[PDB]
Amino acid sequence: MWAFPERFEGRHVRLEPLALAHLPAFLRHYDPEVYRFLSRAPVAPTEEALRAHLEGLLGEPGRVNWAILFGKEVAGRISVIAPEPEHAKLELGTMLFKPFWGSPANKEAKYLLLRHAFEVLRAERVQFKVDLRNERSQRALEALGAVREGVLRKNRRLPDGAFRDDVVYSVLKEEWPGVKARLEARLY
Amino acid sequence: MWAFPERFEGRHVRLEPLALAHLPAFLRHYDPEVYRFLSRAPVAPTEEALRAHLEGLLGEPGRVNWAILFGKEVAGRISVIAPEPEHAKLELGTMLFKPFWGSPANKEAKYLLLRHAFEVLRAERVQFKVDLRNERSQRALEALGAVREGVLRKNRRLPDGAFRDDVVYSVLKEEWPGVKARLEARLY
Repeated sequence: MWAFPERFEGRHVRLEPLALAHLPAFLRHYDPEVYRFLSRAPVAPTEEALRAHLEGLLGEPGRVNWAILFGKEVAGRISVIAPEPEHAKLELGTMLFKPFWGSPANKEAKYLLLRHAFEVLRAERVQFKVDLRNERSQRALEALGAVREGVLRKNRRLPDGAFRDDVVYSVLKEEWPGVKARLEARLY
Repeated sequence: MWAFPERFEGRHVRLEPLALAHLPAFLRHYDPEVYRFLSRAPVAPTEEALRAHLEGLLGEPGRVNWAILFGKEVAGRISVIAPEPEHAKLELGTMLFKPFWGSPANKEAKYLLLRHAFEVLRAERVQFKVDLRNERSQRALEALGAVREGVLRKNRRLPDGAFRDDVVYSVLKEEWPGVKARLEARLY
């Protein structure tokens, strides 16, 4: 099993261990539109539900959550999914509030981990899964350098009961020099 | 709940719990061209290597194996991988000895589990992961009814360090009626 840093630093945002202390943020920054294109959505528009949300995220083995901090506020959060050492691969899922879409808070969130994955963890693959209904993340990831392999029809189930069409993305190791390159010039 | 019978009677082949006693068959038709583009492949043409191979299949987390009996003799084997009743989906891995390629055995072998999944298990998804290099199996799933969703670049690492490009195929619950008619045609 690999080791993931607790806190990160950049020029726009800084990551840190996602704890229940950031609960108040998710409370005020609540919107049924932000939690409708994710594999895991809250139970109800209440503190009790949102509280159990973070508890579950920090519950599933292998996943390490982080709180995206765009300065003094909380843009959102990001974590790693299905960390597979033997296969030298992993997954990354970003989630930023509506009032934070378009800001580099999402660009660095990935950049920070992508750098720790390939350069440090010596990863060979980093896939991303976004709902086919959410063109937002799609436009972003595709404008990030990731390759849109395809879409897994009804790959997973939605918190509401329906089925989700996960669009699989990915960034090979030899593709890092490019992605990182464009980002350093896209952010810095 | 989800369950997999031990017997599957067919007009061509019959499936049964893949036991270790079915070893004399694999060692009888061991061909490098078979276990070439497969995640599961012995280390050498010996009864000792195959022994650690069979046990590996029957000892995989929630994986059921079956022996494709074609004409009072083993023609190959089929199994269900990643049985995830949660999202109502599952994978199907198949393989047959070279001296058997061209027989309805392979087609019917899947047909039995395909219907038992959609009709019985009321499944919603059934994906098939084949090697990008293994073009033979690819064209085989084309006539079956599987849809080409995409190819996972270096999804998994082979026991030799070589990365494999697993191609993703699948059949929706609404596509069964069509696929079933595609099999019963050549099979019957």
